Amino acid sequence: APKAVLVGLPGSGKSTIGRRLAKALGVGLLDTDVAIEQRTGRSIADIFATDGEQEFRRIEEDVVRAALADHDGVLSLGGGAVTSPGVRAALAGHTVVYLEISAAEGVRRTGGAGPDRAEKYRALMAKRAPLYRRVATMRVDTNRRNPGAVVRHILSRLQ
Repeated sequence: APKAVLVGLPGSGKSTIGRRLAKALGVGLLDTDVAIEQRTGRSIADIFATDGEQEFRRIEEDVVRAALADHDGVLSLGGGAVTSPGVRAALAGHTVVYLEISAAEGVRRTGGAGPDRAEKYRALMAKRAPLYRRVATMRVDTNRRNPGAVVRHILSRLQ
């Protein structure tokens, strides 16, 4: 079981925090999006473009479940993993850290008719945030905090 399973959208600092948190615990960091390519030997764009989203999600759920069982460090979940009922079920009982950020603050930490970039990012956060809240055992705000301060915060909550 991972020491901590990290969830959050782009702009939340998941990557740095994940790296620093793992180092802080003297454990390893496993990112499922990366693990999906090691597994399949095919990029995410290729698994999607070739096999479709439903196949991609099947592969992702399988990679997550295996990670939840074989990885004992820090596990960083791909943003859409929680949209899978089976992934949400697999996370039951685990330590899940939601690196929470506001839609506006995420926009700021990203970037450079129909909807514009920010409107699209906003709509996605609205659909995902409720789900991150549902599986989280710990919600850590990263709207102002620096990576290092968020890590010290997580550590103070770890078993």
